[PDB]
Amino acid sequence: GSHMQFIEGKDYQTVASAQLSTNKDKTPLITEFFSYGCPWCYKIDAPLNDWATRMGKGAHLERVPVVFKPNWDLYAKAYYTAKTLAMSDKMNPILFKAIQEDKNPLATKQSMVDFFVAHGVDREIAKSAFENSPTIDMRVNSGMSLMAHYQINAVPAFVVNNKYKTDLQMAGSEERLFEILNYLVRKS
Repeated sequence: GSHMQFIEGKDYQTVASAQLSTNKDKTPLITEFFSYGCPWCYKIDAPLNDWATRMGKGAHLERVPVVFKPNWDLYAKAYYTAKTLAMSDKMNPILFKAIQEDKNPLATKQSMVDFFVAHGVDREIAKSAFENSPTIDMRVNSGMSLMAHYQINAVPAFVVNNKYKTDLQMAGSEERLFEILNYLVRKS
């Protein structure tokens, strides 16, 4: 009578499951591969946060920054640092705006340190994060390895419950993207 209308191969695809250690208070898990440097990541970020808020316990959104372009390595470190400080909800829109709207590339370690300090972060925490943290470097790399495992080569992209992927290109619009994500969080 009625037929499924979330179409595998068009709206989403299945991926090979990665070997994960996911905390169950992070389930259903939505992983967004993104960068501050991506205009499409920027466009959808605030609606995505709103959608995530409206999902409440129905979803746990985790972001994974990617390195595709000059300066994106530092943008990734900025994400990990802000997250560590529990400041990524505050800093995500600030960083997006600086890079995308003010065309401030924040292209040096120094410029990033200063930017973080201007927004209330301790100078040494930010300096040491950018200049001497193998821990943060390893997270940047591990995010990129994950992205490759999922056969993702464009952002924004989403992997839901370590099994289904979608992106704005597949969805075709922000509204369809969130309909797709609402569907996927419930699968398998």
